[PDB]
Order: sequence, then C-alpha cells, then structure tokens
Amino acid sequence: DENEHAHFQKAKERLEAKHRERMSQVMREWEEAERQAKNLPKADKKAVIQHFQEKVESLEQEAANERQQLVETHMARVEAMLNDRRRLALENYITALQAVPPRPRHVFNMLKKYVRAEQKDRQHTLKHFEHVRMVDPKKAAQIRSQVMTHLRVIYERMNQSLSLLYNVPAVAEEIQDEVDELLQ
Ligand SMILES: [Cu+2]
Ligand SMILES: [Cu+2]
Repeated sequence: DENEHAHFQKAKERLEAKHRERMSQVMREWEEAERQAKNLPKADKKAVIQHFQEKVESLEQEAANERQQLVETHMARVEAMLNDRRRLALENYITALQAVPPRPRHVFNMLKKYVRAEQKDRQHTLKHFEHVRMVDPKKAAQIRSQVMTHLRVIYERMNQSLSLLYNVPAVAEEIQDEVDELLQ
C-alpha cells in the first residue's frame, strides 16, 4: 500500500524522464529541420514550424494519456489493497471485543489498526481527488459525487465500527481517552 506508492512514484518519474526525453529529441529534430530548411521558401518554412508545434502537441497529449492511465490503475490496486487491509483489521477488532475476558489494551491496538486503515483509505481518496481539483477544476466537478459518496461510506463504516465499543462499556471507559487521541 506504501510499497505501491513507492511503486507509483517510480513509474511516475520514469514516465516524466521518458517524456522529457522524447521532448528533447523533438526540439533537437526541430533544429536540424530549421538548418536544413535554410534554403527553402518562407511558405515551406512557416509550415515547418507548424509541423513541430503539432509534434510537440502530440507528445504532450500522450504523456497526459500515460499519466491518467497510470493513476487509474493505481487507484484500482490501492482501493483493493486498502479494503482487504481494512477487512482483516475489522475482524481482529471484533474478535478482540468478544474476548473472554476482554483485554482493553488489546482491543485498543486492534481498534487502532482499524481506524488507521479507514483513515488511510479516506485520506488517500481525498488526496487524489484534491490533486485533480487543483489541476483540472472542471474535471474534478465530474467525479465529485462519485468521490464524496465514497468518503461518506468510509466515515459511516468507521463510526459504526467505533460504536461497537459500547457493547463493552467497561472497556470503552478504560480506553476512551486514548481513542480520542486517535480520532484527533
Ligand atoms: Cu512536456
Ligand atoms: Cu495514491
């Protein structure tokens, strides 16, 4: 999850290096084209400029394509890993609550891992959405709904899991304070 974000930044940089690379040989080609067009007419010259401007435009388009694709796949993998990570954490938490006798510290640790999984998912979804919002405001307004509902779910699923803590008030009391630190 943090392995794939180290795997995301990597692929992200390779993509940049790759782009900046193709972009450099285009400006390079542009030059020899300018020197070679040294003895050609103006018309053929005004057209050599358009050719390379369109060439650069195409490169930019592709880089943008690769980025979006990379991010999409990234969102898919992470969403799968985070849900999986949450489920397992929710299980250990519930199992902890049903312990006989219930162990406060153990319940908390399990609860902590769970809150962090939910918080990780929320923060992750928020960060990526805010990225698009900052870069492409109009695009962000498209996925806006699909993104807020997601956050609404995570929030409700966590609060619902937190309240399970009241089925064992003695434990809830003994760790209430530490739980607050967690939620802040
Ligand atoms: Cu570029
Ligand atoms: Cu991410």
